[PDB]
Amino acid sequence: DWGYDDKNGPEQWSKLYPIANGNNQSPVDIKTSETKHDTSLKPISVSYNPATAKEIINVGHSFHVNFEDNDNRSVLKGGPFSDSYRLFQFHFHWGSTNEHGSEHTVDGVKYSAELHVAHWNSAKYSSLAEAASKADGLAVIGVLMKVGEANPKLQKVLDALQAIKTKGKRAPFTNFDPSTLLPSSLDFWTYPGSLTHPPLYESVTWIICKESISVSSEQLAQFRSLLSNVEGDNAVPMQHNNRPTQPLKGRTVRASF
Ligand SMILES: [Zn+2]
Repeated sequence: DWGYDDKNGPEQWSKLYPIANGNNQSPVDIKTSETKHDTSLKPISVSYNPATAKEIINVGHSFHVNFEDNDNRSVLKGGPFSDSYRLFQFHFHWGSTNEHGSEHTVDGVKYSAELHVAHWNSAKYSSLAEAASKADGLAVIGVLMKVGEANPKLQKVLDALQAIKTKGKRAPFTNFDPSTLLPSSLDFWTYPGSLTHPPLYESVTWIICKESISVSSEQLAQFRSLLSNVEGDNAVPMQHNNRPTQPLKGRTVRASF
């Protein structure tokens, strides 16, 4: 028990996860004017194989689209990294309002929702398990969602939610390339942070997309419609899962433009 409500939410997490009060916590607010242009940065290059898509699962606090990672069939290369990271998942972050659900913030501004595309260093570690705790183990792309116009590339994801209504339900989810969800240009901010929920490892190199993608209120309504309870129990909706921002504490956020 760790959640997003008062008794076990983000303000309490530290009682248990002392690393909550670390020096590399995420999300952070991004101050555009204090960011630092690094000419060593490369374009990120994604290469997913839609055939790696596996399942979609309800984890109570969120939902997950999991990927087969026994190969280098779906990888991320470029940006800051000199080796390649293997794709293992995507998931979203939202809030109880359609207007305030992002984790990362830009210049004090909170977006409606956030997608995270997570990878691990296959070059260096043997599994996600090993990798998960090391300084350079994970890399996540974060895409800011802005409420507006319906985003039709999210349809295959929403139809799938029907089958994963309550906690612990899984379903097959295949032939899906997540790179369909990224913005048009892939310019980014990067900083050293961590997972945005327990275990809160500071094992993540973030990549925030300069560009946002859309979603409508009703799409968003859908996420918030899943349940956190097991089937047969009283309904408890998946209202929100976003962490407030954390002091930057000496960290530098670099830009690829
Ligand atoms: Zn996330």
